[PDB]
Amino acid sequence: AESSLRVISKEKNSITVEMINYDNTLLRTLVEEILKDDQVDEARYYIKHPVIDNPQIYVRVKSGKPQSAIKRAVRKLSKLYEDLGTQFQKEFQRYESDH
Amino acid sequence: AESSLRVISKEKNSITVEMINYDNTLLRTLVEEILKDDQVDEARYYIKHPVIDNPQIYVRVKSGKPQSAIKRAVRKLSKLYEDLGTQFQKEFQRYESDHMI
Amino acid sequence: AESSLRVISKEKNSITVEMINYDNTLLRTLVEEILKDDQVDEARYYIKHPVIDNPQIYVRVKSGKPQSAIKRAVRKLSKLYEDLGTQFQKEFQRYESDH
Amino acid sequence: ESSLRVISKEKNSITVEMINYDNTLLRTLVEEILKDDQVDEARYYIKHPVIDNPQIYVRVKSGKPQSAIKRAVRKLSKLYEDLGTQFQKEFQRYESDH
Repeated sequence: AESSLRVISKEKNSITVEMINYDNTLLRTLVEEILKDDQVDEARYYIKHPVIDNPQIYVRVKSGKPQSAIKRAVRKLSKLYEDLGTQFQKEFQRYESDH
Repeated sequence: AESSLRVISKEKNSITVEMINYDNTLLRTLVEEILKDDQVDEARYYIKHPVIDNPQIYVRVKSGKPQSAIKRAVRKLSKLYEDLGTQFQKEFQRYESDHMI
Repeated sequence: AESSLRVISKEKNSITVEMINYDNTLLRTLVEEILKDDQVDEARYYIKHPVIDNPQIYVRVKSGKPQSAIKRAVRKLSKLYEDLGTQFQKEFQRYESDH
Repeated sequence: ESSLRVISKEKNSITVEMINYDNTLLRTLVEEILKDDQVDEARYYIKHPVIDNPQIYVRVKSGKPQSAIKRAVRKLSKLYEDLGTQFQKEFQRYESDH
């Protein structure tokens, strides 16, 4: 049971993707990040069977494509932790250099 | 609004880092991740308690170096979000062209 | 000679103060800081004789007293450099502690 | 919130990374440090060269470079505090006898 995902539906300016075997915290952070986007009208999860099924993310946008709002968010999150890694590595280098 | 961090205390198997201008969600996620590490004794964030100028995180390890426990967690988190994007982008492309599982 | 200052006039929502023997960098920063205030309609200097006289600051406000806008700016600026001193002091003692 | 960090320190010199300050503050700081007769060089780097965050560099003829920075910061704190003293007094004086 690796993590996986699958588009379930795509309409007008909205998309729904089933998120399989993902961390709850990861999923909450994903939607929180999408909600920071001015171009997003809604982003939330839905589920048919809360304790049995995998959650599905639904994203609707006011401008552009929904897939892109997801991409913008994921890219921001990846970059934040990549940058965090650079910041820690440099600070640890400096602190140890000092000591 | 650029973020920054600074090691502000270092003892035997522990370290404290001041974290400035980060999203609170980042700090809690980071600590949640470090707590999954079997070499970690304690990991805490301090954001609203006690009264401090800027958030701090504190990590104490059973083994290895505390700065290493932080690094392991950051690198795991980077991979999680990177892999998430690899899975999405592949799926969007797959679906946009044609070829439901 | 000492720096000094004198109210020249005041009305309803405006004040004019003659600034004497102040460094022009200080005076520029003062007006820049006042201009950051959303309750300020105008803040600038005037002078009768550009190379002979001392500059006069004029401040007009939308709401409140004009003296208050000046106070708020000066207190921000004082606090900024006080805080900078604390930051440098702590950083220098950490850096040398490490070394 | 702003922050700073010493990132290099040589015999008579220091470099400090300065994060989320107003550029006016860095320029004012450097202008003040250059007034000090113990200072050999004082520079800010904001727009040039390409760096992630601004840096200041100070080299002294004598004393310690971190002392030159301290002297300037304390002088600046005093300048703005004294400006406030002079104002507030004057407003109170004026609102009284007008």
